[PDB]
Amino acid sequence: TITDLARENVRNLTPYQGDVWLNANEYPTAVEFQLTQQTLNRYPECQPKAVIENYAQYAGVKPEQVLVSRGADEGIELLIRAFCEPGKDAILYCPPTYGMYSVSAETIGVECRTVPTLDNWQLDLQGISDKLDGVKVVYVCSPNNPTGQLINPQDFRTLLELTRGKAIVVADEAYIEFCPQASLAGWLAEYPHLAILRTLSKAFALAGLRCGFTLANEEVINLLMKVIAPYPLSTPVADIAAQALSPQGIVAMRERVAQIIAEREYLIAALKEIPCVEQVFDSETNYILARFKASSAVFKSLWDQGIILRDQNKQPSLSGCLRITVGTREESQRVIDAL
Amino acid sequence: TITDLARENVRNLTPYQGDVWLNANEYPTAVEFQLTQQTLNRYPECQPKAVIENYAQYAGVKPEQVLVSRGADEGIELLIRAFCEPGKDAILYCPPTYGMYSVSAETIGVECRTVPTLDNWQLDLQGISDKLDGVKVVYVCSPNNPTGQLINPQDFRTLLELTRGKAIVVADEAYIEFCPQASLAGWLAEYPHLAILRTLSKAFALAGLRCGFTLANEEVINLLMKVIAPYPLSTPVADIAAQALSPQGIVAMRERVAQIIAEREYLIAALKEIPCVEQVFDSETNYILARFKASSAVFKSLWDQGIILRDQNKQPSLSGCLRITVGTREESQRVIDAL
Ligand SMILES: Cc1ncc(COP(=O)(O)O)c(CN[C@H](COP(=O)(O)O)Cc2c[nH]cn2)c1O
Ligand SMILES: Cc1ncc(COP(=O)(O)O)c(CN[C@H](COP(=O)(O)O)Cc2c[nH]cn2)c1O
Repeated sequence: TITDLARENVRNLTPYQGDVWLNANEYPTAVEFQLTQQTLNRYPECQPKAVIENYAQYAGVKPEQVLVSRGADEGIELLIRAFCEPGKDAILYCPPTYGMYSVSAETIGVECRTVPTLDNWQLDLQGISDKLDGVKVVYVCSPNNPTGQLINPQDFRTLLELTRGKAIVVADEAYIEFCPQASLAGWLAEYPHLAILRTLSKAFALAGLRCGFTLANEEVINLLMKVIAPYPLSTPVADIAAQALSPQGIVAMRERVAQIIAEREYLIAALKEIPCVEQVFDSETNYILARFKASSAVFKSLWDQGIILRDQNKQPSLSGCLRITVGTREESQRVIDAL
Repeated sequence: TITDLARENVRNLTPYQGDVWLNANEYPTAVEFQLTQQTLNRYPECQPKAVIENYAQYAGVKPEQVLVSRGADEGIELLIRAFCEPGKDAILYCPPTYGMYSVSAETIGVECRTVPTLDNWQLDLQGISDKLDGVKVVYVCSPNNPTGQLINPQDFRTLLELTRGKAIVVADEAYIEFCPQASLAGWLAEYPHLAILRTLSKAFALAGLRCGFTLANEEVINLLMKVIAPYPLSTPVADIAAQALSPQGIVAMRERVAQIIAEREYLIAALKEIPCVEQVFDSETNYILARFKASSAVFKSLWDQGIILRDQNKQPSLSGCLRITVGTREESQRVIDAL
């Protein structure tokens, strides 16, 4: 059959998996943009100059240290495509974390080496140290998804020393806008093998744009340029993204972050008071992890009411946990009341 | 160095390569669209229902036989990602043809098997027959880029019989809007291993949208779904594409094709009269291949005047040839006068 012609790994593959939507870490409200460049008949630039410069300014890096792609999801893939030789090289991640690291590698055909984090979700530096042989890329989400906490800077120094001249360390900063001070963007000067993933999908409130970035040293960006599609970004996206990255746009973004942090603090306080809520974990992001008694029963009940959360009950060490995206005060009340 | 960590194939890799732009087969004039869906904060559907249904209607296929991607360029990559096992399987194309077939395979790490076409750019069926061992995907551009002619249907039947239960045959119909009658979309019923690439980049005049499609049998589309990025299309693109694919939009498209065919016929007639023009090849597309005496001298001279063409002097059997995209009457005159 046609299926018999497909690659084995593709044949046997784990495909990525009135109501309130608090399940995908998206900003709760739509920010409106309108096209300004009516030049759709022509092919766009590979890397739109306006987008790259506005973002370098914002991130505080040089334009030659930025690469724009279709979301950080593409950034994850590109790194594996340029550095990992399928069948020979490996990827290394630390669960429970973002699922696309393993999906991309499994789709491409690269080995996944896993070293679960410690009980407080911090890095198991000795274990990582023990499994670095044959690893080309290490992914670390900080702040982590789904747990919500930052990785100790001291441990990040250790990981970078361990991988020097052996692997690329990628810090996934998809939610870094919520705790700006914690960004590793300033470490690029000290570490050549450091890469950072950014996105406009969360704090920026532009998930539907599919626009992300990779911050790295020129040598790494240059290698990534050789594996990326010729015109990865559409003109309507590059147009709206440069608009969102204008000074006034950066100011509006910061105001959305502020409003989310305030709503997050309210939500955490209110949930601690709840009986079925055994534990609410602190977060430096736009989502909250919480352990419930009979979480599946609660998940279902809310689901049946039109309140959509993200079950994490199957993730390593997250049994009983549900991830709640922070939305509006009205949506927070709905969850509280429903709980 | 960082470079030493990159894959060998990536290290040694061929990276894709007042004035008049007649060099990229883009429609000469911009057709204006405006966003209608202000929902950018949320993630879009993996495969926008409106885009898929409007295109299935247009192409005359079932929605389950369509897959939308970031241009036909992504369609080329996906097929290799799902069917070719790097280091083990091969791809087969027939030069001189579109360059992305070999670039994608070389980037991914898959072998390229080449069987040059015959002197009239038709398929060398005996040669293909001789090199099918270990090939999973065969690409055939029809009408071909850069030559402009259609592949004999009789020979396509032969290729499909040769590959039955051995490989996927992909017909690249990027320029099929110029010769609709010649589409193989109706053969899907007879051949399970047949895949067709479509795009909105040429006749549709929407290259800046980066929107393409893959027509195939449900079983093939289902396999492709397992290797594609979770949200391959942005909301602004899916919005403008469904607009362009509305009945009235299909009517406007056909009017652009008509205007290009008329301008193409004028351009061919006028160039035959020119001294340095040794031969002008017939085309069923929006570009014309022509052999010039001292083509590089002519290419440069025009280039220095602000008239940008596409040199093909390096392609197998195309020495002396330059590809001219059909634009407006004013642009045709510029080339004629300048010649
Ligand atoms: C930790 C982390 N890293 C990267 C991304 C990618 O976002 P882009 O939109 O820029 O590609 C995300 C975002 N991931 C989410 C939400 O988390 P989850 O519920 O899947 O764990 C949305 C998404 C995009 N592709 C798959 N899922 C991120 O959280
Ligand atoms: C024969 C053929 N097949 C596919 C495509 C892809 O178009 P998408 O925009 O839908 O990805 C093209 C278009 N290719 C061109 C122009 O031809 P050339 O001058 O490169 O030979 C533009 C392009 C897009 N990516 C690389 N080049 C096509 O001609």
